[PDB]
Parts: sequence; structure tokens; C-alpha cells
Amino acid sequence: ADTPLRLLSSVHYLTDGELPQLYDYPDDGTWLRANFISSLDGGATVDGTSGAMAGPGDRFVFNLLRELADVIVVGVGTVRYSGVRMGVVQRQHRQARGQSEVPQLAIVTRSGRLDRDMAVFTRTEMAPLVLTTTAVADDTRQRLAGLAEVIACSGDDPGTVDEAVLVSQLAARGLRRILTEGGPTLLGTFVERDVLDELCLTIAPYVVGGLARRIVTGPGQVLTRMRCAHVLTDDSGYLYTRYVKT
Amino acid sequence: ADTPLRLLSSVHYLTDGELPQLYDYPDDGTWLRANFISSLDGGATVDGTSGAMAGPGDRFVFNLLRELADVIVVGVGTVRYSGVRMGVVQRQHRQARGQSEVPQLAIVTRSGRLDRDMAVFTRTEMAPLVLTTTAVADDTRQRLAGLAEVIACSGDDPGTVDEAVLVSQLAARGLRRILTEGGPTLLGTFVERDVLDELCLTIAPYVVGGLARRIVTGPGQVLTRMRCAHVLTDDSGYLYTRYVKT
Ligand SMILES: NC(=O)C1=CN([C@@H]2O[C@H](COP(=O)(O)OP(=O)(O)OC[C@H]3O[C@@H](n4cnc5c(N)ncnc54)[C@H](OP(=O)(O)O)[C@@H]3O)[C@@H](O)[C@H]2O)C=CC1
Ligand SMILES: NC(=O)C1=CN([C@@H]2O[C@H](COP(=O)(O)OP(=O)(O)OC[C@H]3O[C@@H](n4cnc5c(N)ncnc54)[C@H](OP(=O)(O)O)[C@@H]3O)[C@@H](O)[C@H]2O)C=CC1
Repeated sequence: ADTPLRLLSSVHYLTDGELPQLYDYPDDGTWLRANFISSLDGGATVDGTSGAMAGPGDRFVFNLLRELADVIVVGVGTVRYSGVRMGVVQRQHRQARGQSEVPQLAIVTRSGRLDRDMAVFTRTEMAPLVLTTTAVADDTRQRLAGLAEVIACSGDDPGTVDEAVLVSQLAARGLRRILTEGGPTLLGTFVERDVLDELCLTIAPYVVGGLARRIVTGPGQVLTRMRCAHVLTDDSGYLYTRYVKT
Repeated sequence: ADTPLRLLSSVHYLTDGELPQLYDYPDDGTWLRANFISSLDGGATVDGTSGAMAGPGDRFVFNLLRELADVIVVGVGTVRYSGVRMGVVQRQHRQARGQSEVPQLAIVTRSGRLDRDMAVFTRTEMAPLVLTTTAVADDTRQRLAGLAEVIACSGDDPGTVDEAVLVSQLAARGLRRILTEGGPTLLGTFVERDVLDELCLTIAPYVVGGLARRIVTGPGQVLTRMRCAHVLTDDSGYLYTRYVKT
């Protein structure tokens, strides 16, 4: 008559002061966290973007995770982003933690082919980082002189990005608390290379049908077990989950 | 300082007697329930099947949902299934509910092109139903004489299946409590045609990377809101969710 199953139910209302402890980074070491939203049937997009599906809670969560991060890493696909916005209180919180007032943005591109004309370069407090390959880093540095710091992230193939090198290059610059929000190609590479430490996933209570892509894309296939650290909900039936690599 | 967020936690251990009430069908009317499993990053398969990812709880849940159903509807893709197995106690439970001892199997095929040589026809207590189009129903009836009951499920196009007609044809035969377990093409059609009443989804705590398909496939795009009826968990960090159409 016994089963391994237990009913979950809401046991505690969270104040905005208790949220940071549920999502804090470790005290030490580098930590790469992803934060994505998807539908129940695994779809990442509605009309080409993720925004349509966001829950009453998602803005507390998405804004908190940006506030906690040293750097937000984004793929060049989804940039096409502006400078991350921090409000007054967010800046104060960051300072009290000894971080910069606003997190750095880091754009991953294998080819380095970003035009000087982009909002990631224009509407922003801080020169973004461009993470790219050894093969193209010098040319890219020259082309983006003044607009971005360009960093070579290659492993044994100077024509590709090694995602473990990428994470160590950020940590070498004091950016060890890393957040990524997209896109699916980038996330797929972190998952394929087994460098993703934690996935925060908002499960939106919709089905969207078969057209949408998943939150990850690409040829990778892995089977990486994660531990469920927490599940939050709201009155709208969204689940805000946090899973950390076992 | 207040947020819409609430922490979920386990509040009640479920006995196998309490599970049926969490998953019961309505008293009246037809009800189409889906039961699927997917990874955290929205992948439906590991090495081409769903079985590798199943949780300690999934066998209580998958077996219960089969036990409760009048008919299990499956697409011809994933059949390539045998007769659903019911143990002694499952048969007793069904009888006490006034149902057949074993649920019917119903195979959906647009072309009707199933060979007489299949385990769905061979290793089974009960002739399965074949749900197909008006255009091909008579030929199909003759070819499968003795092995299956063939039912025309077309709407205004005699060359296609109308999924609402499909559900009413089952209900007309006393099979109003319907379960589907696959595959993604079929599920995508139920979602696209807005005839899916409830989705029971097991969220497995793995990431699998970008190669896998979603639990639904096909060109459909919808935005159908569902209410979260419950979330169960186990010690392995699986979530067993039940969402019902709002
Ligand atoms: N559901 C959700 O939460 C989210 C949805 N989205 C969505 O992301 C979509 C667009 O994303 P998409 O362009 O497909 O994916 P990506 O943002 O990840 O970027 C694809 C491009 O980014 C670069 N890139 C990514 N990753 C890597 C790597 N490891 N090494 C080198 N280069 C890399 C490549 O740049 P290059 O070609 O220059 O070499 C590549 O062409 C949008 O539809 C947006 O809505 C995005 C994030 C969150
Ligand atoms: N993660 C999970 O829980 C699950 C995973 N799986 C998987 O399903 C996969 C195979 O499934 P797949 O073949 O792609 O999909 P389907 O089982 O849904 O079937 C595709 C075929 O089934 C028929 N079919 C489906 N739906 C309809 C409809 N509304 N009208 C008419 N005909 C229809 C068609 O038959 P025809 O061509 O003859 O006309 C079609 O070619 C496997 O990989 C299996 O592991 C499946 C279910 C659960």
C-alpha cells in the first residue's frame, strides 16, 4: 500500500528577502547557471520569443538571477539584447555583496563576426565581453576596438570555442558567478560539454503544439542527472524550478 | 517585500489507495488524458524511446492510468505495443468500476496501411480498434477482418482524421475515458485540434541535449492554458504533474 510518491503543496510564502537564499551562488568556485522558460510540452518559444509565456513570478526570478550574477553570457543568435538594466536597489544589493554595480554582458560567437553597430554595444553602461576563437580573436579585437573586450576561448581546435575554456576565462577575470539566458544553441553546447552546473527552469502552464523548438538545440545527446533543489509556484500554476548537477 | 511565490514541499505520503482519487476521470462525459515523460530540457526520448528516463514513481503512475482508462489510443508510429497487460488486482478494480477486465487498444492511422502481421494484433486478449479515414475504412475493414474493428473518423475531408470525430466515435462505443501515451505526431494533432483535456507529465531530472524531439511534433502552433491540478514527487527528484485544460 506504500509508494515512493508524495504530494507537493505550498508550505511557505516567500518574501523578496528570502528569494536570494534559495538562488544564491556557492561561496567558492565558478558556477554556471541557466535560466529558461518552457511550455509543458517542451516548447521554448511562442511567436519566436519566450516573453509571451512569462509567469507572475518570472519577473521576480529573472530580475533576481541577473542581480546575483557577475556576468550574463548570451549567444550571438539571441542578442539579435541591450545593457542589462539594474535599478537603484539592485545596484545597492550588488555593492553590499562586493560586486560591480551592473553585471557584465558576454557575447559568445564562433566567427567573431559582430558589427560595430549593435545595441549590445550602444545602449549600455559597460563594454561587453566578446568570447570567441583564437583563430579570429585579433582581427575581432581590432574591429571592435573601443566597444568590447575580446577574449579567445579555444581549446585544442583554434577554430572552435571550448566551453570549459570559456568558463575559466570568465572566472580568471573575477566573473565566477555566471548566468546564461540563451539561446538554445549556446545552452546546447554547455549541456553537450557538461559544463552546466544548474538549470533554473520556469515551467509555464500552456501547451503550444509541435512547431516550437526546445530550450536547447544542436546535435548533442547526453544524459546528465540533476538534483531537484526546489520547486516554487504561484497562483497562476507556473512552477519555478531549480536543478543542480549531481 | 511580498511576492506571488510559494515554496512547494512534500506534505503527504500517498498510499496506492489514494492515487486513484488524484487521477480519477470525471463522472460524466468524455475525457482525453495524455501521459508522457520528458527531460528537463524538453526532450522526449533517450536512444529513440522514453523508457530510459522512467522514475521510481512512473510505474505506479503509468500502470494506474492504464487501469483507469476505457481505451488507450496510440499512433501507428509508436505501435512499431502488444496487448495492454492487466494483473489480477487491476482486473478486479476494473470490474468493481463496471469496466471491461482489460482496456481496449485503439490505433490511429490515416492511411489504414497496417499489416495483418503485428503484435498489436497477435499478443492480445482483445481485438484492437483501428481508427482511420472514411476514404480507406472499407478496404481496411476487409484486410484486417478477424483481427481488428475498423472505425471511420473523418470530418469534412474524407482523406483525413478529424480528432474530435475520433473522440466522439470512442465515446459512442462506451469508451469515454480515454488515455493516450504516444506518439508525438498523435499528441500534436490532439493539441493542435484542441481536444486534449488533460496532460499528465512526468518531468525527469535529466538534461539530454539538443538532438531529442519533443513530446509533440508537427506543424501545429497553439497557446492552450492549463490549470495545475497537482504535483507529486519522489526521493529521486522526479515531478509527476497533472494539468487540466482551463
Ligand atoms: N525559452 C527561453 O527561455 C529562451 C528562448 N530564447 C530564444 O533564443 C532564440 C535565438 O537563439 P539562437 O540564435 O538560435 O541561439 P544562440 O543565442 O545560442 O546563438 C546561436 C548563435 O550564437 C553563437 N553561439 C552560440 N553558442 C555558441 C558556442 N558554444 N560557441 C560559439 N558560438 C556560439 C553562434 O554565433 P556565430 O554564428 O557568430 O558564430 C550561433 O550562430 C530566440 O528565438 C529567443 O527567443 C533564447 C533564450 C531563452
Ligand atoms: N516521451 C514519451 O512519453 C513518449 C515517447 N514516444 C515515442 O513515440 C516515437 C514514435 O512515435 P511517432 O511515430 O513519431 O508518432 P505517432 O505514434 O503519433 O504516429 C505517427 C504515425 O501515427 C499515425 N498517426 C498519428 N496520429 C495521427 C492522426 N491524428 N491521424 C492519423 N493518423 C495518425 C500516422 O499513421 P499513418 O502514417 O499510417 O497514417 C503517423 O504516420 C518513439 O520514438 C517512442 O519512443 C512515444 C510516446 C510517449
